[PDB]
Amino acid sequence: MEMEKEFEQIDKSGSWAAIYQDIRHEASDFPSRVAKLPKNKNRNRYRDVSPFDHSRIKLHQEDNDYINASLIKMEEAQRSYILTQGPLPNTVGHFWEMVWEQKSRGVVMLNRVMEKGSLKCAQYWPQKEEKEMIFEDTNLKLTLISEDIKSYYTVRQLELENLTTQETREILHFHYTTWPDFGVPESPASFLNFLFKVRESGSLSPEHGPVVVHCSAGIGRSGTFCLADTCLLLMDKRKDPSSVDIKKVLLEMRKFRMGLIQTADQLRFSYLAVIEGAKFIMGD
Ligand SMILES: Cc1c(C(=O)O)oc2ccccc12
Ligand SMILES: Cc1c(C(=O)O)oc2ccccc12
Repeated sequence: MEMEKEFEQIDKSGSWAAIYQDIRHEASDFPSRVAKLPKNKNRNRYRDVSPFDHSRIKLHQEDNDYINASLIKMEEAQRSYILTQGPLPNTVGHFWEMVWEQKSRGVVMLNRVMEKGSLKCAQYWPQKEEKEMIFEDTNLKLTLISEDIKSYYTVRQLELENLTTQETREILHFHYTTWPDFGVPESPASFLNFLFKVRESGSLSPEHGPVVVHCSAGIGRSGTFCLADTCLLLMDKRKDPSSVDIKKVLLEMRKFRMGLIQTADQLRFSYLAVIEGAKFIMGD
């Protein structure tokens, strides 16, 4: 496997930091003027993480259409993803407005609500069946239907009701609960098992709106998830699977959201995940 030989060449040479800085240097720079308007300051978790204007998701409202969220559209793979920050106390209603308006079937969460002793996102879904949540600013109701807790992830069934029309939809919440507070997982086995559970649900399929994927900033862990999924899909579709270039796929994804893959360790982990996942793509 050429990809694995390259991995072995970068590992033996210890050049992960050098490869990663080359990506940072060649990455796209597009305007984010709407993100930086004074009216939007309390809609951004991090001053240095903003959606580009050309790819941002617009809310269907005349007052203020802004959310920190990007559409990643992968033309050859025929997959789309929405990558967004962890919701803030004043954007939980906007978050669920976006899921409703974009016709999404799945939400993929890659962080815990508290990590490193600090809050990384709002508690934006209900924890008990009999205590539903109402978002008065966007006119939505959200109810917990069922919860399935596993060793490495939790899957939840949620009911989202548009209180304006009384239409309801089932949303699937896929919560990866074991990413370590520091660094990356030692093995990609649990992360690949999780990716395959999201796929098997239909949440990534073209009959639905794009999956919504978040972590705290929506660029690091979130970037790893979409990069691994698109690379493995391209390996399945191409006559020459050996031709899939993870660095070129990452730079294509960075045309749509800044900063995807935050560290050289996240870049090495993405290679390991694709290399191990291919071995099943090889029919094994
Ligand atoms: C990358 C790759 C190679 C190779 O590098 O030779 O062979 C494959 C078979 C299936 C899926 C991916 C691959
Ligand atoms: C998803 C769901 C709902 C709902 O969305 O209200 O009600 C159920 C009953 C059994 C199994 C699944 C469901």
